[PDB]
Amino acid sequence: LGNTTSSVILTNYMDTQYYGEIGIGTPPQTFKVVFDTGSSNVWVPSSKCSTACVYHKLFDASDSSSYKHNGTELTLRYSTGTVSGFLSQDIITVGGITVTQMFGEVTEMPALPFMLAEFDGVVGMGFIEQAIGRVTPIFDNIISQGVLKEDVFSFYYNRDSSQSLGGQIVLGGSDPQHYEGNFHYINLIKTGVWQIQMKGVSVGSSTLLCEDGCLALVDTGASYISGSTSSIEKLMEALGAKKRLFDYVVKCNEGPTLPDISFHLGGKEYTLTSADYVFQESYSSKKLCTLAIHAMDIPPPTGPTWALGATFIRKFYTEFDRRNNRIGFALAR
Ligand SMILES: C[C@@H](O)CN1CC2=C(C1)c1ccccc1Nc1ccccc12
Ligand SMILES: *[C@@H]1O[C@H](CO)[C@@H](O)[C@H](O)[C@H]1NC(C)=O
Repeated sequence: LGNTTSSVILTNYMDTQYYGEIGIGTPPQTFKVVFDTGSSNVWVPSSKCSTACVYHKLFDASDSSSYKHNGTELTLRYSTGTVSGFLSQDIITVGGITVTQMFGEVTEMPALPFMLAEFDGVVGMGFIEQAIGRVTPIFDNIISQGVLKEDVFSFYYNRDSSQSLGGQIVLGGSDPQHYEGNFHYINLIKTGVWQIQMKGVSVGSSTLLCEDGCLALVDTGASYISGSTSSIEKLMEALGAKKRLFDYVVKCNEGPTLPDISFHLGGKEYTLTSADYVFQESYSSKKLCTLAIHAMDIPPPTGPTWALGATFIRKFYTEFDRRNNRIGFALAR
């Protein structure tokens, strides 16, 4: 019956990491995961893990009655780091939906960057076209069940605060308690990737970048808004922000006066004020404040592209429509 509309509560770790809980096996073994529209594979650390594994929950296949062996070796390369392991199959529970899934048991999890990760693994919300080993993604297997009210999933990311809700993922629809107004939809360029066409990025009331059009990957697993090194250099010059490591900074006192950043997607302009992209941790003229925007040279086929991560998602509640191959945005509350 197509009437299921399940949700997973997320935890906000310092506006950079948003993770929820999944259960693997019989009885269920729980894991903190990132739900990533940028990738299409499910992976958690394995009990068979020989640097970062000490700090994370490990999947023990020998404690699962529903486990089915596979063992195909697998390497999952990310913009942040790389993991390796082998494939396994078991039952996975995501907010009351149970699915037989092929996932990766990770045996190579480096302390850089995974020691910094508050989550154990990743649940890829991408398409099979981007899946490593051509492994069927979890959302495709939920679709096949015919339980969902709609072949959609939504993301709400809150601003860090207090016993408030860090975020929420809705499988089968959207939560109108978390958005204002109505959704505006933009069709995907092509199926296989959660990427839409962008028609310009403007600083203030004038179009500075992406004048001849560019790409925007709507990435739930990205912490920040990102662009090509060249684009981010031009943007940061316009903002009067200076480079300090892989971070861009402004003097904390100058933060509240930085201009609005606008992304032209579909029919409209999606605007971020300085309060949306500056980590305003002080207001002193002596201290330096971090911007939630950075350079990221995404390699082909996906890149060169901009990526609208948690910085964007916090402002705009996002709906990912698999039935219509489109992305919807509405102002978040
Ligand atoms: C939660 C989401 O909004 C942002 N996340 C995604 C993510 C982050 C931060 C990260 C944090 C600390 C260390 C490493 C990583 N790298 C990594 C690798 C693979 C897949 C996802 C990640
Ligand atoms: C693992 O799963 C893949 C799925 O394509 C299958 O082709 C392969 O034969 C399986 N391997 C084992 C050892 O079960």
